[PDB]
Amino acid sequence: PIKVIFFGDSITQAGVREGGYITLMQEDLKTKGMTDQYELIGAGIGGNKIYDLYLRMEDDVLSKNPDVVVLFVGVNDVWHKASHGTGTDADKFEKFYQAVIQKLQKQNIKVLLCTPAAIGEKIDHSNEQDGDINHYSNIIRKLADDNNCDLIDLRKDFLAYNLKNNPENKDRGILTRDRVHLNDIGNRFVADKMWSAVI
Amino acid sequence: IKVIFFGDSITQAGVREGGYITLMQEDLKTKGMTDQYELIGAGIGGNKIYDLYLRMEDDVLSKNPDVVVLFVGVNDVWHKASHGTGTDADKFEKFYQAVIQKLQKQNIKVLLCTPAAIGEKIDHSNEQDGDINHYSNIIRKLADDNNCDLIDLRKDFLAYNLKNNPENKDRGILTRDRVHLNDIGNRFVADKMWSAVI
Amino acid sequence: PIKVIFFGDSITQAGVREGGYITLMQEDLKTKGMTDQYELIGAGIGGNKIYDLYLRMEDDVLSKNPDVVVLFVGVNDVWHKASHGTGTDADKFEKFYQAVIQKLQKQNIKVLLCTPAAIGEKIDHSNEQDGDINHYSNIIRKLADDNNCDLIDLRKDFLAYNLKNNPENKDRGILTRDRVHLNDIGNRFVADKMWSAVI
Amino acid sequence: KPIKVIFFGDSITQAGVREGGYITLMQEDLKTKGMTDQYELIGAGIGGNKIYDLYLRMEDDVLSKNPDVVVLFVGVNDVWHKASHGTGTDADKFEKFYQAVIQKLQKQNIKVLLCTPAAIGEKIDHSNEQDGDINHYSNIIRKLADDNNCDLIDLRKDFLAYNLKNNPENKDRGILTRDRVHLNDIGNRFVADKMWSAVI
Repeated sequence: PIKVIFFGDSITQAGVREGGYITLMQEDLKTKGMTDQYELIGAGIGGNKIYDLYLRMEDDVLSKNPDVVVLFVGVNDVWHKASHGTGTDADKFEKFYQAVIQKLQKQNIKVLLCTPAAIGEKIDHSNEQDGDINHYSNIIRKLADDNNCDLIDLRKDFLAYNLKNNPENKDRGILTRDRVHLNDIGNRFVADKMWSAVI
Repeated sequence: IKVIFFGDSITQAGVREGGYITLMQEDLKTKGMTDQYELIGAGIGGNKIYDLYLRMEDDVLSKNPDVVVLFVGVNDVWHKASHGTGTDADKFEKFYQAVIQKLQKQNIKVLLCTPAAIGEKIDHSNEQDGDINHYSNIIRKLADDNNCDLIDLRKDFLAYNLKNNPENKDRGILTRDRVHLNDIGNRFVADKMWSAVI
Repeated sequence: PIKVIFFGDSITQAGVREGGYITLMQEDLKTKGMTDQYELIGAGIGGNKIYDLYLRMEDDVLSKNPDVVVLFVGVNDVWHKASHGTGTDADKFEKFYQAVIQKLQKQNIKVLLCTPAAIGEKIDHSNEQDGDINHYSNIIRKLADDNNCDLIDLRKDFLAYNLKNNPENKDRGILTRDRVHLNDIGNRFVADKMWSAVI
Repeated sequence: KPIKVIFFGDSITQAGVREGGYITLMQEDLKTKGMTDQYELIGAGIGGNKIYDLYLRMEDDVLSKNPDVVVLFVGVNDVWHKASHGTGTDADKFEKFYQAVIQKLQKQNIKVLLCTPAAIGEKIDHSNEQDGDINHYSNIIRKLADDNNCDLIDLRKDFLAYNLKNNPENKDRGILTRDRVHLNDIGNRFVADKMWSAVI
């Protein structure tokens, strides 16, 4: 069975609980009789930034000899500039990110890259940190091309879904519960986009 | 004519692309009717009757609707098995009465839905058919007691599955879930609401 | 004399008291000079579920070398799901029931299978656990067919009798004293259906 | 001629023979130690198993394998399943079947060790939803050890004490478990060490 590890933050940590996006994917395998073809594992820790991934990467990922690692990190590297003054510089973000990919590919792991979903679901580019979120999504998109990795563009997916389903321009409640972390519908949404890119 | 659908994740997802409210709104557009009816969803995932009671002022009364459709009950049954946090039958009826009474005091036309399903099997072998049926019987008594039109989605779901679920599947006819609607299920409930409300 | 053991629960435990369904069967035989053609034994224990039957079936059934065993179990497997949270999983209920049947047939005992009577006598399918009682009935019906055991469809019989004689839609007092255990009329009814299937 | 040790239990023991699982870790510690001749370690775990389940498959999966030492690691599901499916095991019937199982083992002169359940949630202030039954069924397991002259692997006590020292943020998972019930890497390694000290 192809061993897939999701490596990331709280979205990913909460992804293995009930109704989390990884759990939903596991159940889809069960009902589609494909449990023998894939093992999905979550390796997420709340508040993780890209350098945190680099620090725990040997124990939590490489030691498990996965076939596929999906990188779902970036949101905190921006968010924490406003919340704690401890976000990640844009140049070092790309540096740490690239070094994480080069270690994964050196193990012949297939790596996929996720852009951050959201900090606020408002549709008029008025969420306080939309600008860094788009900027760091751009970095991730360049990294995907530079390293020949498939891209899972949740930033793009979340924006497009919100234009179709947020007529009253709410800041949360569409795919997020609190502007960042997912609700039920958002967990199912992300599961679909992961399934398409991975299964 | 301001209509508010007050209830569940079924209603919350009803205002998304493909959900039953969105579809009714497209039908209004098609029929050149959009200035005759303003359809609004006030659904929240996981809500039981007492959750509607707590928020009905900020979310319904203060919007001054002309029409409120109550679409609640499935969680009141379901959460007995999934969390041990369902609603006792007698306090279900009591809260439901309180909600109806508060709306009608504002001269709001209130309409009542039975719960659709927890499992689409046709031989009454879904684990919670019993409470679903009993809580529909409560909702039916209330519509009568308070002269409210009944949208008997439970009745409608059972009749449809009897006709279109030959393999006796627990999901995939009108539900994706045993509980939540698929695209066909949203079109079906859109039709039942339309007939009752428009 | 053909040795018949009723292997079950509380209904079969009370079945051998005065007025219980097994006592009525014994009386009927003596009232027709037949108390020599059949020895009717009650092996019921209140609270028993299918795995309880399995645990004791050698000391209470197999070693008694009966010709006929009537299995009358399952109501607690469903009922205890809500009263104590200790019901029986449907798949393990089928498996234990199958293992019990197979051990009887191995000794060439003749096996008859009873569906659970009721948890509540309301006629509009609005008893709290009608759904599981019906689902577990279907499991018993299937096991009866798979293993060529005659069926005593007490669930069917009770439903129709109540459809007929419970116009006011009461949850008890028709064939049960308290939704589950039998009143006099219920014991007489069950004794009648056991007799047609077993004698 | 090596001592056969079968671990008889649930998902924790089933997952225990995968890489990094607590049994697999224990086997390497025998290789690394050239002690493979002293003990063979077998896992008979099955996800979801409750005490009556073990009783059902006891002849095919344990007794017919003629072991010398059987480690019973069961209980968490007999408690957990009350909340997640309404299909736990009653306290009194939990003891009946547990006693039944121990007796069949000792009737074949097998050495039997009993583990208390580890945890359903790692919160350190007794606020996990089912701490009450876990603690009460742990008390039944301890009584059964003493009644049957079996050694006790008190994983419950062990997990509690560890969390008091390594769980300062009072999280419900992520210390020795990954999801409140099943082990993480560190927890597997922790139970390996706890088993070892009892079974060696």
